[PDB]
Amino acid sequence: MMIRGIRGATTVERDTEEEILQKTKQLLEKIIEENHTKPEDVVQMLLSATPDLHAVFPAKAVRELSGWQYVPVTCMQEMDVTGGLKKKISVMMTVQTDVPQDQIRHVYLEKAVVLR
Amino acid sequence: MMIRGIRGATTVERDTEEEILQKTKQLLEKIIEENHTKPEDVVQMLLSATPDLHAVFPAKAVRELSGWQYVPVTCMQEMDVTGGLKKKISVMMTVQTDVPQDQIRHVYLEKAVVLR
Amino acid sequence: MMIRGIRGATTVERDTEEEILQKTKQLLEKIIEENHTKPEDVVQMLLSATPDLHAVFPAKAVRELSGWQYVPVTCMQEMDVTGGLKKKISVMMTVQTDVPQDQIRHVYLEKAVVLR
Repeated sequence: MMIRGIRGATTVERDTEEEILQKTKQLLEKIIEENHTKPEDVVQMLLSATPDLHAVFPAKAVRELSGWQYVPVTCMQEMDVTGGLKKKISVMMTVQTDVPQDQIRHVYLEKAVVLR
Repeated sequence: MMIRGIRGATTVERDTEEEILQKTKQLLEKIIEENHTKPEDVVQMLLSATPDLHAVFPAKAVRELSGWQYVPVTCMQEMDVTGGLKKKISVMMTVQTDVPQDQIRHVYLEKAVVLR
Repeated sequence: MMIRGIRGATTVERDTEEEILQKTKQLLEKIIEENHTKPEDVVQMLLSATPDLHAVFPAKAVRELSGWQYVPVTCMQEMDVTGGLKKKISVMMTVQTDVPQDQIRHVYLEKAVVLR
């Protein structure tokens, strides 16, 4: 019985609830489809954003997913490193899976493509 | 063998070591009793606070619990979203348990009741 | 099948990429050797720094380790408590192991020695 973390990241152009929820939602849908993740297999989820996003808690996008209301999620503030990717939201999803570490499909979207 | 995250949250009226330790302690006692959590089953713990609390590390309350000295705990700063719940402390306890996701008893106290 | 978190912490004298990468690297090498940690057993890793470090993402040190490219890592900002240890970087490594909680070797280096 193994537990694995699945990373993910994306960026928004403007700090607005609308775009934040849309792209956070898109990121999670990509992770879920790429890894075939069932909500019950998920231990917890950690969402984070750089200190320039204040419009809404990215976790709000999880409400539009099907069957994820029982997945515990908390939202943290990412480290502010001078010169780093701005307006970025990250995902650290902990899931149960027998799929090898080297095979986990981590998702990097938008301007966060320069990290993957 | 499954691992589950248990969420929790509370708020303090004033930024003081005394009230922070008291309510953080009360929150953890509620989580522990509601979920029947033994310290040895706990993988790790993540404590967080909004950027308006600076009086003390909430982790200091763990010292008054019985048999929890070996549980790894780190304290993070929560995301600052305009209009969110102020003076809030959160808990993301990762524990070992066969109890189904839909049955985990997440604890929301004080002004954090508006989230549960 | 049990999952355990291994804590760690250190401090840097100056906010520079060079010293940050060196000491973060030294910290992880100490944790890995003290606990005999294989990269494949690691679920995920959480790196954090106090709000006074901006020179680089501590995760950059992981690139010099052997066989750790598939270990998911995210970097968070630690809670700013007045009077706390400044210029500190922490580690919350989640690993698979049958070694008892009371036996896990948590690593505290540099000025972070006052915490262990």
